[PDB]
Amino acid sequence: YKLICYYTSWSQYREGDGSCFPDAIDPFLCTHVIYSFANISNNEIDTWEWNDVTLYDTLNTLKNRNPNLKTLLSVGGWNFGPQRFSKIASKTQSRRTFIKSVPPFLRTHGFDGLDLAWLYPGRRDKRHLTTLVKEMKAEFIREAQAGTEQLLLSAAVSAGKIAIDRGYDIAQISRHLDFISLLTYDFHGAWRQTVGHHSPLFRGQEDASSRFSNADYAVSYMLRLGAPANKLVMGIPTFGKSFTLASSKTDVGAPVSGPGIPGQFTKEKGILAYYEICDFLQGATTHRFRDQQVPYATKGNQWVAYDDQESVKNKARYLKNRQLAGAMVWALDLDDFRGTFCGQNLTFPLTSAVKDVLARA
Ligand SMILES: *[C@@H]1O[C@H](CO)[C@@H](O[C@@H]2O[C@H](CO)[C@@H](O)[C@H](O)[C@H]2NC(C)=O)[C@H](O)[C@H]1NC(C)=O
Repeated sequence: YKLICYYTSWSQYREGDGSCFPDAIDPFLCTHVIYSFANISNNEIDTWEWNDVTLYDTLNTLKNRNPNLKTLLSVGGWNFGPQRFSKIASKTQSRRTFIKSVPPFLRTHGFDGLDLAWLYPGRRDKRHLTTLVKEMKAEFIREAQAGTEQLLLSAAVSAGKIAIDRGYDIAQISRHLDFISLLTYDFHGAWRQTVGHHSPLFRGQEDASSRFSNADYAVSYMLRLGAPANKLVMGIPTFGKSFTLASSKTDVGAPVSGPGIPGQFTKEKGILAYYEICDFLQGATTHRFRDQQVPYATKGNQWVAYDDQESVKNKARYLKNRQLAGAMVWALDLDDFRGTFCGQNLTFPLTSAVKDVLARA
């Protein structure tokens, strides 16, 4: 059982305790850590922050304590135009150039693999996505000839029925990637003038206009399209989505007037880090969609949908009963990495909850 954990660069700039560096990652916690979003320039992989080579270095030193730990660099991200990916993948010259530039970048900075986070390819991109992965992997194989451990290749895919069918030839890329991370946590977000939970586990017999909007359907589905379970990794959130209530309605379907107010540390409407939620929770009313197995809090005119140790251990058992390759946790830096915000004196509480479940049978 794999536990792939993302670490975002931009989490270093956060003020107060919010600040986080590779520096603060428990080396034995995850099996795979991923540095979040490298860039591409002149059709070549490349850095993003002014200090990535230092942080890269910082992260890969963890491997000196846990020789089994593995690391990867992710490409793309949300602040990276898909157009950009698209343009690079459509021209066999741009693509082959980008590709041939990856292995040496990684070898240089100590990485064991590359992670493609092309955030949402379109109908006109399937054909090339399949290529990129193919050739990319063909390169990675041609280079192990150099007498060094073959590089890993993974992709972060969406979990939206329509998004998938639109730009993913799962059947194909499934035999080239080393593993696939399903983004099972973006089944909502304010552009729905109503409240709702973004990372539910089950459809929950009560509302289906979004039957295909839950981890369960997402997995059943990928499996049918052809992706073997031993390469599928379920994504688990470590943040929560927030909305500003438009009325005194808290119950299912309440009207929303816009996203939630920013967190004292993550400063960003719509989102809250777990350790911020921990602070939010005091004086909040906690409820739980029993049907879907996930909680949600409420305070004043703030409605927050999030995952707690329970819901998280819950999903963890799920991937297990479906015999998947493992779990994926978005944002090590959004969890309580200091272990000083959420009651219990435990560091990385959520990520740990998953690890303990997977650690069993
Ligand atoms: C990622 O690399 C791209 C491409 O080199 C950078 O985008 C360039 O921005 C430069 C300088 O800011 C502009 O003059 C070019 O017009 C941009 N080209 C494109 C395709 O946008 C981008 O700034 C880099 N991003 C980071 C974070 O380093």
